[PDB]
Amino acid sequence: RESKAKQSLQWEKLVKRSPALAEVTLDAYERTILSSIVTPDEINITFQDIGGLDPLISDLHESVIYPLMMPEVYSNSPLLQAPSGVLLYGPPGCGKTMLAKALAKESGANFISIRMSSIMDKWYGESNKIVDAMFSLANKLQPCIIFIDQIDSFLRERSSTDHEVTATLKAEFMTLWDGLLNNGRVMIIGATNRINDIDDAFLRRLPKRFLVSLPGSDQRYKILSVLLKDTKLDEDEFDLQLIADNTKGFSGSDLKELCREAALDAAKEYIKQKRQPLKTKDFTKKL
Amino acid sequence: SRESKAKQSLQWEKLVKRSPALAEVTLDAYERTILSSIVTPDEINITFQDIGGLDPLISDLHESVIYPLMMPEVYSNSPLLQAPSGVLLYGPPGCGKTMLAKALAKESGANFISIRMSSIMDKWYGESNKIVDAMFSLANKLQPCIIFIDQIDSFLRERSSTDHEVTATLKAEFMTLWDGLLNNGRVMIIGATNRINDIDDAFLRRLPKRFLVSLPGSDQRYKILSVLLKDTKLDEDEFDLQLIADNTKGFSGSDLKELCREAALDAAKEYIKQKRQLIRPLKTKDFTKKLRM
Amino acid sequence: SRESKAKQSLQWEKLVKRSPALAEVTLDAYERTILSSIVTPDEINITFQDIGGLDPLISDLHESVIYPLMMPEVYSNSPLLQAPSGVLLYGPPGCGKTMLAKALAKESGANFISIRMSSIMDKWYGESNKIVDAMFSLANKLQPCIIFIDQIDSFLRERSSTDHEVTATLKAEFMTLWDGLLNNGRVMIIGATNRINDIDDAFLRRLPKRFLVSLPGSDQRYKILSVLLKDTKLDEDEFDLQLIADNTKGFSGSDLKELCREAALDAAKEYIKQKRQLIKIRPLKTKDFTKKLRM
Amino acid sequence: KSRESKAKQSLQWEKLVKRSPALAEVTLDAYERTILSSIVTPDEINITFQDIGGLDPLISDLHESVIYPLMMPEVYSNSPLLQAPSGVLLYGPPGCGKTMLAKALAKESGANFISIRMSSIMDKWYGESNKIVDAMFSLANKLQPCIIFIDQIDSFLRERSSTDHEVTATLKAEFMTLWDGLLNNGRVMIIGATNRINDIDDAFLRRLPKRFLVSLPGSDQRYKILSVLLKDTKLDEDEFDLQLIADNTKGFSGSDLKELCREAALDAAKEYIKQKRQLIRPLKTKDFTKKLRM
Amino acid sequence: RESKAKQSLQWEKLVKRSPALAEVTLDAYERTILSSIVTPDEINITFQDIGGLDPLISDLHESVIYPLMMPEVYSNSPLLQAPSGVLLYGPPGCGKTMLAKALAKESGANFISIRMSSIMDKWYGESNKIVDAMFSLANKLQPCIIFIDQIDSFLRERSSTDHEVTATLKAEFMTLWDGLLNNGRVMIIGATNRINDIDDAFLRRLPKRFLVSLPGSDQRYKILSVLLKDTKLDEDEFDLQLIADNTKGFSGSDLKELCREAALDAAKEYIKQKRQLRPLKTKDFTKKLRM
Amino acid sequence: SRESKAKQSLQWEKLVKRSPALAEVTLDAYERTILSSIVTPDEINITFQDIGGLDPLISDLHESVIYPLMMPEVYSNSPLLQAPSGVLLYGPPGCGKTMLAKALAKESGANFISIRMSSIMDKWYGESNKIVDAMFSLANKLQPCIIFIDQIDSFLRERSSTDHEVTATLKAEFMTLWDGLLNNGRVMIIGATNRINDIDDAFLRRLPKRFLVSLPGSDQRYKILSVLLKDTKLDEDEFDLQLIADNTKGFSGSDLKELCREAALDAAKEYIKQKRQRPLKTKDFTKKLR
Amino acid sequence: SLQWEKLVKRSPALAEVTLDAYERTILSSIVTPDEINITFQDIGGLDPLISDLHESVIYPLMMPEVYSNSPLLQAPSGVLLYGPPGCGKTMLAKALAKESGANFISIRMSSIMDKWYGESNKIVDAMFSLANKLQPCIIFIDQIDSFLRERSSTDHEVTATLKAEFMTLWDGLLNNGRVMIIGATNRINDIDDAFLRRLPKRFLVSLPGSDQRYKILSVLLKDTKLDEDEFDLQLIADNTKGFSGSDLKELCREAALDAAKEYIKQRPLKTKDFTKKLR
Ligand SMILES: [Mg+2]
Ligand SMILES: [Mg+2]
Ligand SMILES: [Mg+2]
Ligand SMILES: [Mg+2]
Ligand SMILES: [Mg+2]
Ligand SMILES: [Mg+2]
Ligand SMILES: [Mg+2]
Repeated sequence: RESKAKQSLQWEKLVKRSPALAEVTLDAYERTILSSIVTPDEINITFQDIGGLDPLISDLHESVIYPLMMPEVYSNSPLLQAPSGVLLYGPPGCGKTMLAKALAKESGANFISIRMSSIMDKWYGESNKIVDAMFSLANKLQPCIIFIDQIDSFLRERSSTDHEVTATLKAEFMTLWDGLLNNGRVMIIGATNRINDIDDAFLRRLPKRFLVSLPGSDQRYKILSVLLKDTKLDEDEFDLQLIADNTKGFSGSDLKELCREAALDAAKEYIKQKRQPLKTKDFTKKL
Repeated sequence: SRESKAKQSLQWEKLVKRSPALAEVTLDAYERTILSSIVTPDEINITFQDIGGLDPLISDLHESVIYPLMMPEVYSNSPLLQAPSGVLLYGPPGCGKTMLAKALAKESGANFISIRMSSIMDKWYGESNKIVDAMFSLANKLQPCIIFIDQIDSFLRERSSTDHEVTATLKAEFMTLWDGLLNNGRVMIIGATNRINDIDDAFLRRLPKRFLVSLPGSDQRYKILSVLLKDTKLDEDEFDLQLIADNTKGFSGSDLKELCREAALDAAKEYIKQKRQLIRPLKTKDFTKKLRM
Repeated sequence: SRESKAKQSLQWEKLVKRSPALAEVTLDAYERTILSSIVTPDEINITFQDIGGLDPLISDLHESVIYPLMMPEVYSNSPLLQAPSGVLLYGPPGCGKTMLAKALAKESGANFISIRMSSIMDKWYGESNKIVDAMFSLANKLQPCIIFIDQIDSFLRERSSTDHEVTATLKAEFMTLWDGLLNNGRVMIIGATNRINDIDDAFLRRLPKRFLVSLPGSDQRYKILSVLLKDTKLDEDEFDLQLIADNTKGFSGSDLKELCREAALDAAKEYIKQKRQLIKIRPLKTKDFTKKLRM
Repeated sequence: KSRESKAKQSLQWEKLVKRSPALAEVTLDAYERTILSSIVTPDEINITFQDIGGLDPLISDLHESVIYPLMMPEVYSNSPLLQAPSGVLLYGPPGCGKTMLAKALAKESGANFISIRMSSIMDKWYGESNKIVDAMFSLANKLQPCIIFIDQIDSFLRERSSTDHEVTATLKAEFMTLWDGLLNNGRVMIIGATNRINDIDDAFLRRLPKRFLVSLPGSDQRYKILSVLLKDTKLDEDEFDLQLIADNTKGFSGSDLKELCREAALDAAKEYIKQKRQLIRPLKTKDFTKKLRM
Repeated sequence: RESKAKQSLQWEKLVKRSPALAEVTLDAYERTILSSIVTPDEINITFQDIGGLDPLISDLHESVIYPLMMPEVYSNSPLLQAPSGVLLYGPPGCGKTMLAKALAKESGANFISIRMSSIMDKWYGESNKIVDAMFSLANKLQPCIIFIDQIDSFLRERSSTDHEVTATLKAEFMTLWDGLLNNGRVMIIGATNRINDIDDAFLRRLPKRFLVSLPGSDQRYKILSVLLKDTKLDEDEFDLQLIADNTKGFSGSDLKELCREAALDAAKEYIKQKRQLRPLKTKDFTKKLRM
Repeated sequence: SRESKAKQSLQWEKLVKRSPALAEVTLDAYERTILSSIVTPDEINITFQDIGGLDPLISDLHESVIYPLMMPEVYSNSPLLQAPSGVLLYGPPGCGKTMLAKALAKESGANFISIRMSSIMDKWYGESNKIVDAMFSLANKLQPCIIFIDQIDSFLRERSSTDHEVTATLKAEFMTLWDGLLNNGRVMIIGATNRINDIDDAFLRRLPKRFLVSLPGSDQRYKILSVLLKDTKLDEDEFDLQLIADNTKGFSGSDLKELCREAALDAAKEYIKQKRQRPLKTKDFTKKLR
Repeated sequence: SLQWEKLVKRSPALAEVTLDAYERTILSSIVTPDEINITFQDIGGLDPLISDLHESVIYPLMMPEVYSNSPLLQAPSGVLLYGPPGCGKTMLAKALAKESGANFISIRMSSIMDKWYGESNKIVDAMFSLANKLQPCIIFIDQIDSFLRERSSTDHEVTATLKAEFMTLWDGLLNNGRVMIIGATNRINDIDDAFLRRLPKRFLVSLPGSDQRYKILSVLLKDTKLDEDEFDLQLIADNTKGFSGSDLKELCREAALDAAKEYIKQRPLKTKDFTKKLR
């Protein structure tokens, strides 16, 4: 019911986006899996809301963005195609999933960001049908990004102690990942917080690795700059550099709460007027 | 079962009565079974002023957590003033972390999902991930939703090689729905634990707001004993709450409740033996008799 | 299984026989599996009169555990006069913790779920958590209920990262259903253990009423010997229970029962020999008892 | 389970039904069926109570305190303290005859015998070993006069510790609960043999009240053991001096004398077997003495 | 794949050796035990390759091998049975595993040369099942010898500090070795240097014990003569008795390297020519000898 | 760790590159994790020509270790011409045992499994014994293999009743696979130690070929100083290496290496200071010599 | 996280290094210059020792471009700072950490020790691996006589195995590039001969001389309440014969405490204040 309504709405948006999908024909499993296709309308974060990752944004535009959306520009050599696998890994909360958000927002390709419940199925045999529907829809709807959120759980360190169904699913993912690279505008992307849990064969299956590490001092400065945008601050009583060097060892999400929570205290009296500027002291008193 | 589905229907009726805007919306089957974990304020008999010794923590849990989530109209002047994505009520066992959850469920006005690990785990293949997806989808549908997972350390434990495939899959699915693509609305994932160090680093990241509900001090023990001894016969002269609070060194709130229960039982055994064969002003001697100093 | 289903049906029939109000209440499958651990008073042959030495402990257990649980009308004048959320019977082995549990299952009118951990733990994923959830739900349905876990130190052991996923989530689910958001009405979890220090701190705080069933004293040993030697001829002038009471230093209650077992066996060494040749009990004197322990 | 295991279970159930006709209506679940492969029928054991020498006071005490109270409850049903013990521990130095007594108990006590081993109890699956122990106790209750035997019981019922595996600690607690908790077993006795009594946990030692110390043999006990081992053998009428060997084998266990008898008889048969290999004799004391150090 | 192939190959070899084994079936754990079966083809050492221990070889035949392998000859008297255990103890290098190789090859017994890696498993209760299947397979291959080299670590003295899996493993080994269920012609052979490290119950489970001690002068001469088989030696300069006398305290390993080091230089002028593209001597051997 | 698996993959690639016939051999998981400890050539920057003062020892090591193992076709004419089951390089520290091990790794051509103790160690029950078993099985598969144990006195320590259960089981498993029933191929276990007496007696007899890398003499110290001062511009007339060698009484090769490091530092200190703003002589060596 | 962030900040090339869990627990003990508040100028009376430590420790290690004329000019495998206790070894290590530019892993015996079997071996292996991944690294052991004790047959198997694998990784096959060991102890004879060989550069931080005591005092009470004319520091240094650096700190603290007695109640420091606190 609601899944069918979401599928129809997503298909209407894709028809409005890509005119080449008017003649595109779909079976039951593919129609089922467009509910995982996300569009840049619901995503509210573009590439400009990420701070401290500007060189990584530059390598992103060089590797994942431009070759996928401008293959004619990157066609001087046959090996200039977009990579089959991109791994946006790093310590948790450093902005990898926001990088995926910005990819969906800015890159013209679709973002088929499935969720593991959608692929996973209780009836034996049907789960492989969901995987091949994923790959076939990704090939047929040509400009797209297969985003596999949390690459660690699926394609984990394989062993005989795991389920037979999950081993067959991993084998099929490897199988259609082999044919994934020869297709032009198709691509699989994973983003995770730990790398040791990734399967070594599947690690080889992602021949492009990104380093979303903990922010540095300059990266902390940029993160605090873009996190406090479109908010009312103060000029002389407030400074960001001392704050950035004070919050050493903090991921951007830890600064997100630090930006958020400390801004309540400076606005508690401001809220108290409706409940019934940011000094440099409010963020620092939260440390 | 039939009784289960009756409980799901009754919870849906209470949710519709609470928010009339929740009508004319549909739920999946998995969302429907997830709805059986909804706890409504009539189920909880614990009030915020039934918690003693945590008044600064009660105030902080109001201003930094409940008010930004409940009324975004006044916090919409700055989009950075929103509610946290997660709240952790950690501390030693005995303090009022779960009672904080009880009062927060009763009188925040937010839809409360008291999920348990039994309702999340399913023996069948891939159902648990669909259950967690349904939980987050229902939290999105009931827009001011709070999802409480008591004893959060077991659910969001550190990922390891010994972890079951379904468990690691469940944890990754929880992370994916918790933050990132297809972001939730006014959805809060509140956890309580007595072992904070057992929580995974990514899951610890997803709980940025952390409330340390530590062991009570002497004044905190006095406040806890005062709120526990409410609605009982006190002594205007012989009772000395300050002496009991001083002598109850290293006593958690549950330890003081048992001391209050044991003292009041001995303070009424003259009455109880009289009624059973068919109260009394409580004293410091009754409390200190069961107290070992 | 057929035998398990028959046991569940018989136990449910006994429960509705004991409490006629539990007829409209229905149960799911997991609660039906939990029902096979219900202990009816007819399954227990041990009364509180069969426990000696622990008479102050028995009286304290009654007035602080059983009467608040079974008579809320008497104790409803104060909100503090309630049964404990948990009771722990800890002490050295053989002193009578399981004896107290049997007398509690027989004497007190509360329905007794003497759950064993084999029925709790399941090899399938998430079944054990559902089993514990059903255990607590059935204890809620049979409103005055006692959930008994003998040797509770293994179930409620100290949590660690070396714990299995199933047992960690099982312990957490037990904590949540014990003292979490929803409140159990008149459910009371009672544990008998020998290693109290093995129990987790949160599980220990969920067992606030702790009973130390320690090793018997000389007067306690005399009381236990008098209880054990009931329905026995004994003697009148030669026998001296007091002398055995002093000589049994460090003897637990089970040590005295075994001591009484072989003492009565040697008293019957002449009578059984006549009876075995076929296919009156000789009066028991403390010469038979003293010859057993080498003091 | 394995096909050979299922065949053994079916054969054991047929043997138990034939021995006790009242067990036909008794039904078992899967776990009790796996326990059924540990049943030791008297035909499996070829060792008699008269094949044990030097333990006649211990054998008599074992009979009148273990076997007759369990196997003859109508004789002892006159006093509540005349019952069989809930468990029996056969302890002592190795080789003195603990397993000999257990084999005699398996053959000619009359109780159904479950010589369970720890490999049949432990399972790599979660909650399976506890169900195995529960089924072991349930099956022992169904075969009402039953003896559950655990050889080398010190490893099974070891002293509990925080370093114990959760499966092992849970297993020990379940064994304790079924051994003596609520819903007491009718006529189930847990007989155990060990040579490390101090390794047994205090609660488990509590559940084994009838302890039999099968100690090292004395001179007369060594004489009796040597006479039993040298039975249906030629020996001698004038040369052999069994008392000299009994005195000279100071500190010898029953197993040490069996090997000494084995080595002495081999030397006595060295000439005869040499003839037989290509295609006995009266044993003398010099055959035992030449292998003996004094 | 390789492990299962080894199990299959050992099973075909055992069926070829004994045709009665074709109709029997094995559990999965017994099949895992099958990979440790040692056939006489693998062993390249016989009883004639061991010198100095001719009385020990004769005793190991008469009291151990023949009662196990010829029960018809020994069945008239019930005391003439094979030992439940055999311990080959002594200082290292004297020929314990030499005798074990000769037992694996010359004696007609199936040989389970089990090691510790194939017994201990990390999963709960597998190791006990591995031991149970080892004894079950030894019973199915009825005249079996289970050889545990360096048995002092396996059957170590039990302590309260022992691991729970290790303690239950040792108890299961004791039960299947000498418990209620008698083992039919199953024999446990252990070689060790530290006999006192073995538990007393395990030591009593090994009744027949052979002390493979340091060689005497005559024993050293015999070992040197066996080691120098298929070697030119000499005719006039060679004096084996002087070498045997001057190798005081030398074990069989110490002579084997002495024979090796004396042969390296003896053929060295032949090797030096061969690398680009002789009879031995007493002085040659005396060069490495320290009198 | 992904780096560890990549290191095993690189070691395997270099192994099949060195030996083309090493292609159809399949490895278990434990053999694959032992494969990370392979020390291929050109991972070692030290040859036999870089070791001074050990020419008789190097020649004896060659003729008794390398050629009987690497070239069995020459030695097949006599059964006593086999390689030793083990080799022990013992002596006081700093005399060049690990130098000889590095030269064995680089120059012999044998596959070199220089396992450390942490590779063998495992917290899980039974895995360490499986690690040793797979190490020996892999050395059998890489048929002319040399397993090197640096600081062998701790791995093969004297067995005792106070030894840990896992370590005692490990040492017994190592002893069984070293010399028990199933004979190894062209597998040699070379070990270096400072305390030979700390090695167990059976582990010592499993190392029959013992090489004593003792403290250098006068001529040995002269050769060590000459090979240490190679590609270094010494003084043409003021230098006297024999005087330095005689003055370095009781000096190991590492002790001479530090003295050479000390003497070359303050010699070029003027050059280095001028760099940030040399004819090395005997007086610089005797400045740090007493 | 803090230490890894500082190591990334000091050199961006360290971000590309992939690490393991044991390497992360080693990263739990890498000491960064922000925690150190004491410089090389704080050490007095050891100017030739400081210059020798510079020219033979830090310049050969941190700037091998100007030390690449010969391979003989490389940094030593280890340095042992040994002498009378309380003489300046700890500040020598701390100032080397501050003014070296090298990552100063200061790890103790307690942090190496692990509960499970063989995990300490992997801790030591990942310590040396982490020092190898970030090449200009210094591993600091404090009181190395406790850790690198002389090997004995009575040693526990865990600690003997740890010491032997430390010797293997320190100077063994696959030699460590740019990995440096700083040793501080007061009992040089308690260290094993092989470990002592692994620290071939030795510094005698002995009891200060008269001029050394004068320099230590002059650095110690710099910018203090020192007298304009009535302070005979030479006489004080002569009186404190055979006084450790830690004794001079106690001497200066004791004299300043009595000199600030009027200030506590509310440049008066003189020779007699120092004289009354010495014999
Ligand atoms: Mg994410
Ligand atoms: Mg009990
Ligand atoms: Mg709680
Ligand atoms: Mg026995
Ligand atoms: Mg070395
Ligand atoms: Mg051997
Ligand atoms: Mg220091």
